[PDB]
Amino acid sequence: LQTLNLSPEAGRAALGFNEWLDSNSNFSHTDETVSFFVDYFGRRKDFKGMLEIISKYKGIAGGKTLESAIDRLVRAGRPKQVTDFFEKMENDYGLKRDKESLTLVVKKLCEKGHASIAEKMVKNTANEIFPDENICDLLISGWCIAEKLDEATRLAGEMSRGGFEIGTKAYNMMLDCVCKLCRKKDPFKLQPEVEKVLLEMEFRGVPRNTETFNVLINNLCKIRRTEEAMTLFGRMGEWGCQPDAETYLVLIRSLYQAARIGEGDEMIDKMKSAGYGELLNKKEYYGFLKILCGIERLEHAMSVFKSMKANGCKPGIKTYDLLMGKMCANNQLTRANGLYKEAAKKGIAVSPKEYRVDPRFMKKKT
RNA sequence: UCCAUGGAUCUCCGAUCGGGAAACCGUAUCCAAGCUCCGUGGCUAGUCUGCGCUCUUUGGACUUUGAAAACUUAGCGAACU
Repeated sequence: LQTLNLSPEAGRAALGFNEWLDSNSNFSHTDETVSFFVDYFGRRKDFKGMLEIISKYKGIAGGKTLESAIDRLVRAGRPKQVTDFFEKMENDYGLKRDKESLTLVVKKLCEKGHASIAEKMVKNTANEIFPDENICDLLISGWCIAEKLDEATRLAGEMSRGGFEIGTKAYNMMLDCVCKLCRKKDPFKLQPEVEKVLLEMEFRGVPRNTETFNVLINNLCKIRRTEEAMTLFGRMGEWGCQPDAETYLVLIRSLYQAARIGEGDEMIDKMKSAGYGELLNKKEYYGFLKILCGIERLEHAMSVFKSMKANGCKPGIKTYDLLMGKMCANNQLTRANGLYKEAAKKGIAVSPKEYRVDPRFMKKKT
């Protein structure tokens, strides 16, 4: 589209000529597509040209444009200039220095970790905009992204020193950072911290909603501790929770990784029989086929492969351009072509690529 | 219990990676190709699409050292008597 014409403008004079034909002739710039222009600059890194076009148009309709522009400035990574452009946002009127603009830049910066600049700007302009409970919760998430758990706990003990109070999402973020640092500095230092953060939820009365169980399982699967995780998914009953896409996919994983093919199958079907799995993925099948193609488990691989065929979904070439590849890397004892008969000739509909499968693993097992 | 076969573990010096006051004290690389793991870039988010790491294990080539009684064949070569 016009966006894929802007992309081959690997050059700013190109955008000069094209914007001349757009605003003055094509009448497209006469729209928020100023957003797409300044974002072209925001990936060109030339936020100077970004502000050039901002100053050019300068019509007061740049809501989406200015919020995407700050999204640029934060990913292109200059928070100092980002706050500068907040003041410039006042002076440019495309936004309003209001609760909504502020509570949007908060989520613009809370996805990278620049909570220092963010907190300074919010705790200065909360002389005109105090009530920002969105920001109130989000700063904990931003500082969790920055992982500076001292600054996390300081935001906590300070929000306690105000009209604000701590919430479930805050404790989820805190536990995210806690278990991340635990499993990435000492695994056995993870064991006590989970309670040392859940009891916080408890004394705040916080409900341990299924997001928290997502947190537990997702920070227990990277640690090859999945028996505790499966048993937690069992005990999902006590608190007013239930499964989710996260939990079911991640408990199919890390149940494969630990030689539990049987329960793996069972729990795929339990995902579907809980009903959230009306779309597992076009990809997850290939994923935990990479799993059990890594561990030399092609037998149960073809097993779950007929299972996904009976699910019906069509595995793209993605599976086939590597399955016989694994079957023929499976040649320290060579079962290669006796199952080449089963999947290389097959793939009837994409038969040229299905035969193409041969020279690749042949070039690996020359 | 027990026999035979074949498998499991199998501490140390002698010693042979370095030190050593014998039985004790210190410690892999390079390169391919493997899922996991951990951030990185993509902004074009498209199997959302791709890079580069690690600990490890395989499987190689680098990475490397062996002893005895008499017998034999040699090199030396004596005095007592």
